[PDB]
Amino acid sequence: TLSSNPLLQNFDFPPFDSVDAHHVRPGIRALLQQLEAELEQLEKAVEPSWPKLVEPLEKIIDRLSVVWGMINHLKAVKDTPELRAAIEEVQPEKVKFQLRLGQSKPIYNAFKAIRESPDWNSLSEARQRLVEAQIKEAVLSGIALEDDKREEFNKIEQELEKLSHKFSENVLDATKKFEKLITDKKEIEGLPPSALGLFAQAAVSKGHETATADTGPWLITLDAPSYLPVMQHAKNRALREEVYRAYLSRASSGDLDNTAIIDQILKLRLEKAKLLGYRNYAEVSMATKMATVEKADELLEKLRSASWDPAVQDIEDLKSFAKNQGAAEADSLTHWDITFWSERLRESKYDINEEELRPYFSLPKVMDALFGLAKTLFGIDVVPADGVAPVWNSDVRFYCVKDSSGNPTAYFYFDPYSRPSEKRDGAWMDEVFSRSRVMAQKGSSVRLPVAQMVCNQTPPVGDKPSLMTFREVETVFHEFGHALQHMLTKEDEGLVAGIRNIEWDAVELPSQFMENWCYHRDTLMSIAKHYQTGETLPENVYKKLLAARTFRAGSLSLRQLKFATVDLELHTKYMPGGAETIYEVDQRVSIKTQVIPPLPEDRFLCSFSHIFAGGYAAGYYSYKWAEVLSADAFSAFEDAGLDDIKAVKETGQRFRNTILALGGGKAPLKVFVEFRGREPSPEPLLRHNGLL
Ligand SMILES: [Cl-]
Ligand SMILES: [Zn+2]
Repeated sequence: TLSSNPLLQNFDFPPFDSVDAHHVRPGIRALLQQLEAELEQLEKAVEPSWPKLVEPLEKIIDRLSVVWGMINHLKAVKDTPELRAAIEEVQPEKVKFQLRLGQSKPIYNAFKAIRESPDWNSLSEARQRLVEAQIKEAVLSGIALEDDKREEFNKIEQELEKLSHKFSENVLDATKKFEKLITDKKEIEGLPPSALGLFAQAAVSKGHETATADTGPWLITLDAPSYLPVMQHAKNRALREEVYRAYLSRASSGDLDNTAIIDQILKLRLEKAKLLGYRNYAEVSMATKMATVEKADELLEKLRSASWDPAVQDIEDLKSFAKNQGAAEADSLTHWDITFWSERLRESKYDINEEELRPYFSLPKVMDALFGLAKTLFGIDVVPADGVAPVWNSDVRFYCVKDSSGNPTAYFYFDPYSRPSEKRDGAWMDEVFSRSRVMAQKGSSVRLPVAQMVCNQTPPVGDKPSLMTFREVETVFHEFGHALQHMLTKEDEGLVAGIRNIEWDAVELPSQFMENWCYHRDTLMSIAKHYQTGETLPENVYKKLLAARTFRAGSLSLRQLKFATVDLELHTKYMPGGAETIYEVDQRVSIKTQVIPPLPEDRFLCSFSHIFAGGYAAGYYSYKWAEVLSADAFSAFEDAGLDDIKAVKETGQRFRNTILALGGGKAPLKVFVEFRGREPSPEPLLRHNGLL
């Protein structure tokens, strides 16, 4: 009877129209039995050959991926509580099997044998990348350690996970300990209607039955949706100072302090690095990155240098502006004022009325322009293919991406319109199938890749089309660039195709790339035509759009560089338990990266959850790294001449055949240099943001 389950079928496109929640529990449990059985069959027959290792392994990997991705996609677009319940129940079993599969010593040893064979030197670059990936994944999880040190390793990992939770609880507890009840209406000046509703119902929840946004008893807290409005809008400088000092000192001292827990984490990370043979934990992280410690250190310093003079200007802009507005805070601005005064200056000079911007951005026009841009640049025709694949909502479109010669390269689904009953908000790209030699049906040489695009516009009603914000357009462009790398991959080795096996810090290249075209004049002014007037976007809106992009770039850059730099400092060159302390790192890096010096009491590290509780340890640089790559990749088109459409096609064709084509079967610095002609520069990024 499992025979009838859609998830267990051999399908050509996933059965999105026909899977219900009651199939999930039986089908995922059944699939996991099949795959567990097929893994054991694999392990009994392993040889260091493609047909006896990598091809069997891909088949397991791929089927779990495709099916799990199907049902998990249905949860984001066709959500029911029965479906959530079913997925949250089988998810642990799934992940236990994933763990099992990677821990396979027969498979590890077989890959190791591939690596050590003479045959290695005949293997293709992509196959070598694949093998090295499997080895490196296994090794860095400890599999290569001998049993005593594997136990030490596992004990280190376990204590680290404990410490990371204790870190996170200390921040969360220190965040929620602050409660400030305002009763005087004068003290609550400036705060928006939303914030006042929040703080009033925050007061109601703590007993103040009558509390109202208007009337008062407003309870202010240090959590994000309370903290942000206070720093941006509370005219009350005392309340701004209050909430600032509290926030920058969560977990700074007391029974709730993280300062020793940090040092513990950093010590155990060093023990982990040394068992794996690396000097420091940054070296371990960088073992799977495009960057290196030295190159990341180099880049971040380059950015910090160029960003600094802009950042001091940004402060003088505020002191100037607040003098104009007559505040006694001017000439005396410090931390709790900056967020506020920035917003005030925003509102004055750089502000764009998004209701008189929406009429110009109509969804069907936007998507046409996007697909036409993709034809111009990359040589592909996006063509309606509605009815080839089954669908979960009548509005979901299905497109074939055809190459220059008329053959399909890839297919994608598009789900445009918001359904807040059943559908997650926002926009995303997701993967349906990867491109694969192995997973091709008989007669075909490759299975073609398949992708999801999703967004969340209000559907068209009457005269009015689905209008978009500029930011929504920007996000659809970004997400289409992930989709394009997934779909226009030419790599047939399927564990390494698409975006698979692209080093984290390089993954956001094609996507951050595609956003640049939204600020490109001629592209934007082709899109931006008023749905009723016909008229292009007014030229003063365009100029303001651009002005807004660059606004506090130097201050912004420096803030990100604080985090990126302290993260590498702490994991590179700090000795835990040694001469210098955590706070001397905190202050020493803050001098280099923060124009107004920290107050004492400011302990930003004790709240820096990203690197102590989350997964960005020795990885926070990654944000700015990918930003550098994408800006620079765009400057190839700037150099070629953005108005010479032959030059844009030539440069785009080469992008198509590098960044988008090669997947993870070539190291990213090699792929980037193959496109760009040289190694990456921060100049373009700095120039586009106005810092050089
Ligand atoms: Cl992103
Ligand atoms: Zn992205």
